[PDB]
Amino acid sequence: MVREFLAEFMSTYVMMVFGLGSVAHMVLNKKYGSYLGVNLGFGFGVTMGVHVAGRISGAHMNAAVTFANCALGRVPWRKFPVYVLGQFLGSFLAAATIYSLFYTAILHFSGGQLMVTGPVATAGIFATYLPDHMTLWRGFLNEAWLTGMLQLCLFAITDQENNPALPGTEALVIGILVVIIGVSLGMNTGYAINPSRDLPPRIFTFIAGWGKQVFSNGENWWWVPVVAPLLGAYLGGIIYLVFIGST
Amino acid sequence: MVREFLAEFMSTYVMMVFGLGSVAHMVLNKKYGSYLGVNLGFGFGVTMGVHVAGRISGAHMNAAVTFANCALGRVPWRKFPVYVLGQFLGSFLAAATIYSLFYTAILHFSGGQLMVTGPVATAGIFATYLPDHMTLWRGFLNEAWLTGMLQLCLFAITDQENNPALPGTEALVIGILVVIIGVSLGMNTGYAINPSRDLPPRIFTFIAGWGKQVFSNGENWWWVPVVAPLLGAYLGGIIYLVFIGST
Amino acid sequence: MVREFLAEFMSTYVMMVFGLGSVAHMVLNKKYGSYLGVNLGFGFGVTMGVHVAGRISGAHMNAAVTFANCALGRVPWRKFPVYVLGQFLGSFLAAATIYSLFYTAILHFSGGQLMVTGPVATAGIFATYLPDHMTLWRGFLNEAWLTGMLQLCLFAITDQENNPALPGTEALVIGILVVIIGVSLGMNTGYAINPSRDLPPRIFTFIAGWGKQVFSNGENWWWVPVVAPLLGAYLGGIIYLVFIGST
Amino acid sequence: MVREFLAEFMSTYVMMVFGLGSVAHMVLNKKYGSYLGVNLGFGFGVTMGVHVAGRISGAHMNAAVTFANCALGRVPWRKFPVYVLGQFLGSFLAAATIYSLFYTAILHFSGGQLMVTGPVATAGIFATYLPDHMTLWRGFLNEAWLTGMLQLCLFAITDQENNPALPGTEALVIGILVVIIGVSLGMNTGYAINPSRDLPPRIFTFIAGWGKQVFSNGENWWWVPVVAPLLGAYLGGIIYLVFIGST
Repeated sequence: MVREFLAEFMSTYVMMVFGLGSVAHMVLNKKYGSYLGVNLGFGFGVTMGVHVAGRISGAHMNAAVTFANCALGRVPWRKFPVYVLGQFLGSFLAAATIYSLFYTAILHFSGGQLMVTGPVATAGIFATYLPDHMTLWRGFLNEAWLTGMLQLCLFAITDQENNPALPGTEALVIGILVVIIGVSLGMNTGYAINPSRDLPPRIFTFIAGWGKQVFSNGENWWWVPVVAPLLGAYLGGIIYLVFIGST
Repeated sequence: MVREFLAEFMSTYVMMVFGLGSVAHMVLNKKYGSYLGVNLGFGFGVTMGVHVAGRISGAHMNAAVTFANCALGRVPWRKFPVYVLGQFLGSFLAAATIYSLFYTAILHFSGGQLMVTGPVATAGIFATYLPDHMTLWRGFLNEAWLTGMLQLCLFAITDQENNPALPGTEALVIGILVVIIGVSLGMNTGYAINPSRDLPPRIFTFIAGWGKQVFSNGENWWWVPVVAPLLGAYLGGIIYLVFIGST
Repeated sequence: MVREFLAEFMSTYVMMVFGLGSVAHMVLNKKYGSYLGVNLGFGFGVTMGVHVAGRISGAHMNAAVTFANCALGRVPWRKFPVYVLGQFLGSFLAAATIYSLFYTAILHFSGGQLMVTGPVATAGIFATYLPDHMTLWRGFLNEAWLTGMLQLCLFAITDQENNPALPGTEALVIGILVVIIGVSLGMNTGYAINPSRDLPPRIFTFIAGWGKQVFSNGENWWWVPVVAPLLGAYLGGIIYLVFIGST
Repeated sequence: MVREFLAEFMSTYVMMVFGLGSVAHMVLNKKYGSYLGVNLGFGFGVTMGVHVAGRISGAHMNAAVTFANCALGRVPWRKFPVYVLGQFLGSFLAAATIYSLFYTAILHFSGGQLMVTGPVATAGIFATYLPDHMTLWRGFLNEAWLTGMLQLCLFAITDQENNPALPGTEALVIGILVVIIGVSLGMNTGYAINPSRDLPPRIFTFIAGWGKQVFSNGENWWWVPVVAPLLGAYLGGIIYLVFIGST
């Protein structure tokens, strides 16, 4: 199963470099970054990852997507740890890549202080953090529902028995899906919708010196992007299957 | 006819979550929302709905589109109430979904006051409201003409006997059409162009506590996005058919 | 030849409604309009026009494109007046459509004064005007070169003997071409690149009451978007053919 | 080998006119230019170049892409000088084209002073310059890694034995790749990722009167966009091949 491991590693790495890089732009310089830039970077970063691993492993790049596909009987459970290990390694090294490419920008921006959110936050470049208007319950609800939207539309785009994207263009349409999840639903939680996108870079910032607060901030927010997308992806996939089965 | 009902429900729900979510971004935070974001959210939200229901029901997601297709002899009139019921239910629940996902943002933004438009409007997240420079007559004219543009281009994109989008890519091109209706024509009325997009979320805000003024504002504006698109879609479809019939 | 006349009329009308509408947004409200919006509106407005008329007339929507295709021996010269008449009529009525849809916005913006450019310009919604940093010679050079870029890339996108866009997707790629002509080259002259886009709406503003200065402004700028694109399109097409002929 | 020379010349010229034009917009007028505009201009400028030369020469438009393809045994080394000469000539003349089209804008902006970066920089319209927060080592690291990302994703998009873009749409997907390299990774060095994009326009500005400092600025930055992309493209291609070979 090293084939799927390496494909999930390579695709998740590529996707996360584009994703985290666009967030670094938005955080570090308003002249060269924006929330739309983040929407595009993660969105079409997913497109590139699909071209890398789509026909080798499926290019899940997302532990919740793998969980839903295994729990729904489309991928054997033995592949779940292989996929998630590949995703976690690729996303961790993507975080390390962005940190090194943007090192001087991060240091010039923060005055040398790796801040989680003081005068100048930088931990948010790598992982999601609850805005202060949000509660942890409503953050859980958002991450679950948004990952449900992801899984349902992922199925619709690739369902060969319904109305899929023309073969050879699914990577583009999937990318657009991730773009508008950010455009339409992302301001409330940073639309992590992906345990592999959120936890490995958070672990990196802890190792890189941002401190214990990358976990405890937002009322121990760190575990929600791990658990809520798992439930959301499964529920979104269930809803699509019940929908198609009824049609 | 439950097949088409469920497909219209699911596609309209998906489209409207992406649509209303992007408007919530634009209203509630200028850092994470913009009018272009709204153009993209509704536009490619339509793309996802087409993938859901396109080959089951046609993915009308729009009572005026269904009305024009029935009035032009392409869908039997018996399906009209089934389609519209599905669209209204999906769009109503999409409004309820956005309200719950953005609940704390709406409350933090408005100070707890569900305002239609006072110091901080929020009713406009869900339904269209006439800008003060507009008259109701010119608002009717806009909604009719814009829905006519929608129906004519919808026909052109999907006309297998003319120059359609390559099969398997129509969802993308249709989405782009809805993007630029917003980009080019949307500032005058909020380009409702869709009774199912406008009335069900307006009814939701009335039930949610925004009050009677969601209907009476803009000189009883509420009925125009219901009636004007019906006429516009029919006229736009008639013009395309007369155009092709003459060629 | 009424087939091609009606197709050029309908496609040019559709393209110009999307085009002029996006410029009206940019002029009249900075919250709902931008230069990128104009790039997208004209660009994907062209996409919709290609779906309307692409397989009936070729969807030239542009007198310079028709001139280059006739002068290069691809369309008989007898069709040239038929195409241009259709384009001029469609674009004129598109100008009339935008004026009526945006009438109250234009009146609220200008205080009731149809200004060419005083305190609040509105004539620029419909036709191009030289920025004050520009000379008429360099404006001629821009319109010629930009229309040359258009014609050369149009040929490359549709050349079945080279590397064309996949059939059924050319409308999208052509639209993107028009998007980036605006993004990359449009600030110097408004990238008219199209006599049918520029002169008919200029004539409309003269009839609508903007006055004689729609022609005499910019050192009699009005004739350059008519003549310079004709030369540019022909030269750009010649360069592509010499390029392919040499390969 | 004049076939490939002329194709590389024409495609690089087209790509660089769109690319440099969008940067001129961003530098010279904030109303009509933006960093996203630059991302789109270079990105879909690449799309047009691929349509020009994709099936004649491969539309490398990039000396590092040609170097990696020759060093990886996909193009004979005898074609390397032919490709690079064509790219350098096309990009040089594109710089000359932008300078002449934007001449009055450059003169009005700078007050007549061709400045590299004083009160009003304009040399950055044509070539990349290190931001002051950057070191030359980290600039080398960025240009190498970003060109590696380019080459790896280029291979993935066009790999007929893996999961490529549908034939006839690769130009679009490749363009999107170049868009998001700018969106996600471009603020640190201007993502030159291309010796043919950087050195010929830099040489033009030296000849045009910007002075010796176009080379010596940024601690002799000029050579890094020449050497670092060569190494990065080769390494990115090696990584993809080792990835696929292992799968």
